[PDB]
Amino acid sequence: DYYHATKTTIFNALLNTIDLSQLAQLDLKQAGEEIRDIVAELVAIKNVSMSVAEQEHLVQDIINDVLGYGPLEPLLARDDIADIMVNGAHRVFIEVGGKVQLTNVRFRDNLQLMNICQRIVSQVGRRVDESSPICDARLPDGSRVNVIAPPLALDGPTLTIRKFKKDKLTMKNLVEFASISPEGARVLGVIGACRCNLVISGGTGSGKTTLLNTMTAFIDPTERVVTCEDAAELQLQQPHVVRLETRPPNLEGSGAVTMRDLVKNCLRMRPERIIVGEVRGPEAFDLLQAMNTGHDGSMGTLHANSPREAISRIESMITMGGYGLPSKTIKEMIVGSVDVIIQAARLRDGSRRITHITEVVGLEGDVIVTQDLFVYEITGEDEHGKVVGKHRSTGIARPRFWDRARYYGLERELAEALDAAE
Amino acid sequence: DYYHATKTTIFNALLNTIDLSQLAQLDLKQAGEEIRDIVAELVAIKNVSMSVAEQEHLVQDIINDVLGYGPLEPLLARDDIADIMVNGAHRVFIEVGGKVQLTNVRFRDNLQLMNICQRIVSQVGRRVDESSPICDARLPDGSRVNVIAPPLALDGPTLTIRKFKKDKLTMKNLVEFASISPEGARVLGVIGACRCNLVISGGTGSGKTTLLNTMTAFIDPTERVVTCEDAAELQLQQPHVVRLETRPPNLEGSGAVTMRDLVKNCLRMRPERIIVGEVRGPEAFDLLQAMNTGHDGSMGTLHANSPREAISRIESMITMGGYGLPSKTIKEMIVGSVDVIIQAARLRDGSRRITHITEVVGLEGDVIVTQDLFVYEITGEDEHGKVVGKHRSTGIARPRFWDRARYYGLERELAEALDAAE
Amino acid sequence: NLVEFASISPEGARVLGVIGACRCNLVISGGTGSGKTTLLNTMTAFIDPTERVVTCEDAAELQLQQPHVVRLETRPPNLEGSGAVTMRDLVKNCLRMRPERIIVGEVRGPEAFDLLQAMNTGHDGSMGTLHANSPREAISRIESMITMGGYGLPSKTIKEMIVGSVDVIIQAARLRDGSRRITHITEVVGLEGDVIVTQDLFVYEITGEDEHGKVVGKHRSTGIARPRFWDRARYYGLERELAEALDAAE
Ligand SMILES: Nc1ncnc2c1ncn2[C@@H]1O[C@H](COP(=O)(O)OP(=O)(O)OP(=O)(O)O)[C@@H](O)[C@H]1O
Ligand SMILES: Nc1ncnc2c1ncn2[C@@H]1O[C@H](COP(=O)(O)OP(=O)(O)O)[C@@H](O)[C@H]1O
Ligand SMILES: Nc1ncnc2c1ncn2[C@@H]1O[C@H](COP(=O)(O)OP(=O)(O)O)[C@@H](O)[C@H]1O
Ligand SMILES: [Mg+2]
Ligand SMILES: [Mg+2]
Ligand SMILES: [Mg+2]
Repeated sequence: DYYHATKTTIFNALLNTIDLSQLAQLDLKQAGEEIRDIVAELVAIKNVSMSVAEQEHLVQDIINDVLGYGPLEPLLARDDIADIMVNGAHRVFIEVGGKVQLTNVRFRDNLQLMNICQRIVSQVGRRVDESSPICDARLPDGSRVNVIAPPLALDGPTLTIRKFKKDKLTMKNLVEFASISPEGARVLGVIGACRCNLVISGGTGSGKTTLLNTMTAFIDPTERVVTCEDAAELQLQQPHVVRLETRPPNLEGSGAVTMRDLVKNCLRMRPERIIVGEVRGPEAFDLLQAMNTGHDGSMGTLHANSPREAISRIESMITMGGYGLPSKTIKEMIVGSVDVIIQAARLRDGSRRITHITEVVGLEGDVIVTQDLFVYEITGEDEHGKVVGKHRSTGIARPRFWDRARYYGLERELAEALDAAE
Repeated sequence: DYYHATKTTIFNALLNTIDLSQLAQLDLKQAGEEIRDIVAELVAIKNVSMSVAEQEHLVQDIINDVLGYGPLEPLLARDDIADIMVNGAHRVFIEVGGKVQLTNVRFRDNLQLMNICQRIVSQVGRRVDESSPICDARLPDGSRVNVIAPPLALDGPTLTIRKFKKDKLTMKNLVEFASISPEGARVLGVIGACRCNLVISGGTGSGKTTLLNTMTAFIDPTERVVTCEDAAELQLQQPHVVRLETRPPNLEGSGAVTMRDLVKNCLRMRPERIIVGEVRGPEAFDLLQAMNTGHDGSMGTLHANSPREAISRIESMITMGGYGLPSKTIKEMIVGSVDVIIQAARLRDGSRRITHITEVVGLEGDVIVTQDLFVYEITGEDEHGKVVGKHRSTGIARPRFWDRARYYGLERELAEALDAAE
Repeated sequence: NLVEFASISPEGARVLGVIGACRCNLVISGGTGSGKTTLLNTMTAFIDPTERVVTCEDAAELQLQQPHVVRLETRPPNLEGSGAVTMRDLVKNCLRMRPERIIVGEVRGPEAFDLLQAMNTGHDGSMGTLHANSPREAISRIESMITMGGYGLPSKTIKEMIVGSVDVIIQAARLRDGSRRITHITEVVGLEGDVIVTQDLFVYEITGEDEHGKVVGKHRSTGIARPRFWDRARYYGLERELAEALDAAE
């Protein structure tokens, strides 16, 4: 259509007609209004039979390309979308109703896509380029974006976006999805109420954050919880909750406040619980402190595929913190601090389930001893292809945290659930 | 030679007529359009007897030396040659028909060759010199260039070009070469379509990558595929494929993006199948994770002579990377993740055979149990062939992956091929 | 010349030729001055001329006869501690030059690991020189070097890798009277636990000294009918020579 040619011609000229440094210092509406005059002037020269609505659409497209996120803006806005995949300048896919399908949109050039990705990542403050070719981030709106640079992606820089979900799941939803048997839900309720230190371990996309949210839903409302995340993904209904959020290095690369700083400050604002949005770095150390140095009941979420692996990664993180503690000391601290290690994993069929509810019970010489209260045994593959399994207790009638249950009167509930779940 | 002598005489005058640095000052991508006239106009400026037929060849050679890649040009241009290899200004070998062969072509001097290689690599943007004698790059043409500088290669500058084979063997070709019997071909087809996890073991140059490509040929077009190759070798026809390639560490030991660093990201961009060009280290772990963390149907390739060798080697690779997982856990992960292992070997006769198609069923005593389905049996040795060509199905009705085959509706072909294998 | 100096019996020479042609991952071992470099050069003289061989030598010593050899030499940290192209980097690059055999001049440290990978990952027929007094001591040194590489490799993993990659070890020693002899031709046979089991196809046995003080000894075979690498010989049709040599040794 003549509209596309007119837009291309106007763009090829307005670049040298409007100074970028002037619009760069204005909000989206201000920049669009300023560029409206430039678009009108361009239309005046070599004018075409374009309607006012066509001019407005062209101005919106110019704003999206120069300042927005290019041909994605029409799609990103749409709510029907679940995921957006690009994997090349000339191809873009969308997930609708659980089915991926091609789209009619595309970028002018893979360099346009590259700079669009750079803009999107910069919105979080990270950098993607030939020296830093891979960038994963979670946007403030909550959607996740992963981009990879040409030096690795032979087909040009590749981009993927997964849009933030409006509604979170609750323990009832997990029970109905069979991610955890109802007795497992009861035991989780006991563990959450009884202020047992929690490390929800899992793998990528394995539902860790959802478990953390559902568990924190069990906290006594009176307690002063201090959420601490890299992004605003936790929603707590408790009345007294303080939500923090780290800030990464920006521009020159200063003003950053890492998770460790936030936790170390949390220690000095008398929080009943600390709920770390995710543990990746030395903060684990400062988190493990205040799991036992008061603030009992703090929770964290961690990326590991097995409770043994989770403990190993905690030890590795603490060691990398530079505190130079002996490995024996680190193991002792872990044993003394961590009480429960829930593990959420995704199975072959794609469903997500809580494979282990492990409980750290002691340190034997060199190895931490872990006794599992709930374990998920996979029977096999159903007729329909969906993996099928059953949760079962280990028969423990008095887990380590039993004492804490006695503190809150939940001893009977725990005893009932433990034996009834087998 | 008369032609070479005349060309050298003409070039001696041309270099003065058009300064050597003059072309560099001009746009090298289009400066040749000028020098071509200089040689064309008043051809034989030295008044050297020649003919138009030979004059055209002389002018083309002069242009190639001045602008092109000199004597290397036909080699690159010709399609018959897969690999070019230069050990110095004197000796240059090519690869054709699967065999190496010396060639009559040679360069005038080491400085000429060094300039040629510097130009060829710089076209990608990298630089090779005494400061950085080593150099590795991938050209836009789909080729890999490795260059070593004289300060290291005592014989002189060393160069190796590995071109991307345009035509990969189709499955019909493999059937024709008796590599796999038609029943084996159908079993492979069902396995590929049935979204079974593959590990294509093979011997040195036993055709692993070609087998992997012909296997990918079976993927449903709608499924997202994220190809992660050490070196671009695969060629997929699916509409929705994504190609990734690692980067070796710079000579300073920086900028490296190892395989695991790629597959870990592959986990995060919603793939349907992850395909690893060659699993050769701790990256295997991550792949196996993605093998069972959903994404079922991923296919990686490994170097080994027997399926048992391949699986033991995979355990070894997993235990690297400092992950420190128990061997029992590694075996459990492997049995739960991998489904089918295919072993292909190059026989003494010079041909290649898909020697094994086997299935993993479990440990049954901490020793992974491999149940072969298709075996290549050598009834004996031909006096001059030493090859028989017998592919036999072990029977074994209802292989472990039978249920998935039924789910996808390929049960008919699986039964028809596994049975009536001969 | 080596046969003339009785350093190896003709049967030993034939077995060595079999190993060289049969693409067995060799590791020449021997004390300093044992001529191990000379032995390595002679062994390379047996490689098939078509095969492409890349020579990564810390200092130029080898002189191959084949027509398709690429010679490489390391660099010291000339640039004030920088610019050091260590042997390990050279081998890592050689892995990307599609060579048939990688002939390391001498293995002194981390470069061993990658070399082993070369043997395990396609480049069969690779060779190398190691400074050692006994084949077992040589294997221990190789494991130690791999560990020194800094890779977080459990000792069991390194032992298994050595088992699966190496195929032959040749021991060359300078004897008391200043002569050179080849003492052992062993073949790593597997990891049967926490220790690497080893076979010995060819051995040298001393008996005493002559009237002039010269040590007296002779070579013999262990009678192993089929060495581990026997299958490789089948690949290149070297069964007959291997059997004949291992049988005629005694
Ligand atoms: N048990 C479950 N059943 C069904 N859907 C689930 C279940 N658990 C999680 N989900 C869905 O899967 C996604 C879970 O993502 P979640 O935020 O938990 O990931 P994460 O572990 O925080 O991720 P990452 O490790 O990549 O940062 C959401 O879409 C959630 O709706
Ligand atoms: N089954 C086969 N029969 C005949 N030739 C084959 C077969 N498989 C591979 N080849 C040839 O061997 C060459 C190497 O194959 P490829 O798999 O790319 O390397 P590698 O064997 O090292 O993985 C290819 O160019 C191909 O033509
Ligand atoms: N079998 C042998 N008999 C006699 N002299 C030998 C023998 N092997 C090596 N030499 C002599 O030893 C010298 C150095 O040996 P060399 O290969 O440098 O050992 P290394 O590599 O351990 O230093 C050579 O110059 C050679 O003349
Ligand atoms: Mg999360
Ligand atoms: Mg290959
Ligand atoms: Mg020496």
